[PDB]
Amino acid sequence: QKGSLTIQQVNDLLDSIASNNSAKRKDLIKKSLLQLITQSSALEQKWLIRMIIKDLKLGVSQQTIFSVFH
DNA sequence: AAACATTCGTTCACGTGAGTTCCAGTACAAGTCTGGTC
Repeated sequence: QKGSLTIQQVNDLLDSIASNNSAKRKDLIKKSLLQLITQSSALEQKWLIRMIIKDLKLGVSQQTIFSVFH
């Protein structure tokens, strides 16, 4: 029900997965995905899946997000 | 002295133009779904 992974750890795992895909290492990417699954909740894993697919369906335009940021 | 008109004077109903609120329709930007090839 409660996860324990921080944003920095998630970003590091995602970068490791990207390098693994570029490095032709299936075992390492599988291990990273297993760690992500075992150290996250249902909602966290759903959001991770959405981010991986690169389709969040937030409903807020990119320009609105950028304007809010600056 | 009585009747008519006239007049006339009024006032009420109806019609037209300008300001305000609301909503339908249109233009533009972005998200989202989908097509094929190497």
